[PDB]
Amino acid sequence: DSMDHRIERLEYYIQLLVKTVDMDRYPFYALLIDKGLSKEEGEAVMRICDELSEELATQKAQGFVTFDKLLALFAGQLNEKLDVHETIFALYEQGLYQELMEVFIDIMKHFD
Amino acid sequence: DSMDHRIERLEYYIQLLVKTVDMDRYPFYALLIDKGLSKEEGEAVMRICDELSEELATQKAQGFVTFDKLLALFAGQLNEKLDVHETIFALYEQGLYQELMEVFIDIMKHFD
Amino acid sequence: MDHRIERLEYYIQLLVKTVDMDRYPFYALLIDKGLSKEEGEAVMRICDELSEELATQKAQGFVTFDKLLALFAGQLNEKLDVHETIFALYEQGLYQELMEVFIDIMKHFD
Ligand code: NA
Ligand code: NA
Ligand code: NA
Ligand SMILES: [Zn+2]
Ligand SMILES: [Zn+2]
Ligand SMILES: [Zn+2]
Repeated sequence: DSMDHRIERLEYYIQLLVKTVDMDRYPFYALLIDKGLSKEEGEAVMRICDELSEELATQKAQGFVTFDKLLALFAGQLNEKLDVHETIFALYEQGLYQELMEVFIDIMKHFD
Repeated sequence: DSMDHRIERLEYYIQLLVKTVDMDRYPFYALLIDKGLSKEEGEAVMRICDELSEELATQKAQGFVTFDKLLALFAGQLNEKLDVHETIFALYEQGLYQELMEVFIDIMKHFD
Repeated sequence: MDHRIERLEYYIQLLVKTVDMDRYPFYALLIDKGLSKEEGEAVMRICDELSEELATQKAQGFVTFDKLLALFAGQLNEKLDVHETIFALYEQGLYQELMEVFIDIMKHFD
């Protein structure tokens, strides 16, 4: 009964605390919480980044120098609660998947 | 059943995390959590600030230059769990309701 | 109700990763290792008592306190590493006197 009220308060406090996160350091984690992704969803985003980063390294080893298709695949599978640009810049700023993010930022720069 | 224990743990963790908040940037959010205010209570505080800020803007437009009574109204309706001085300084430091807070801080300097 | 709690547990896991480790490594440690409130409090109580024992022995003229670290390692929650906990407590500014004595002892024996 009141266990629900305890949980609501905790939910309110997380909403307050995420507002105190240094956005220059952990914007991606702030994004996950702010957009309400579950653990499964958050992990699914990372797996997409893992696989596309691994595909990028593989293609580079094979002599590929353009990887525009990787961004389209990313955009096509990324959780719809998230914005592509916003997620990429957040991952980038938090220091995650650097190689892949720099490639995505480069591609967006060419087409935006 | 055992859902109580997992919640108790989360409550402990929020208590630890609020202690890690940069008090020069988010003292007001820290105060809400530290004093145990519910979401409804936190929002009620913001609503008082909204209305007194709007009353202040309205009185300034009408030519008033003193607004001492706004602090008495604030102090009389502010949630009992909070200290007037502490709340005002917290709101001020976090950058919220600047106009109203500066007026409140001025009034307090004249009467404290 | 279970799913809401699970999400909060995930968010706490995310938030603890945003903690400034130069300022609150000990609190980050408690959360990261999953200690309950009672466990967290029990750690502080061990530090309280050994800090008090240290102040007491200093007053009596003792100048070596190696045994205090052994007592600490012997009672400290098994979920925590001794070195890691001491450095986290030290860096967060807690039990300064006791931690400096522990760090000194470790330097002599590590
Ligand atoms: Na799709
Ligand atoms: Na009243
Ligand atoms: Na033991
Ligand atoms: Zn893989
Ligand atoms: Zn209004
Ligand atoms: Zn004692």
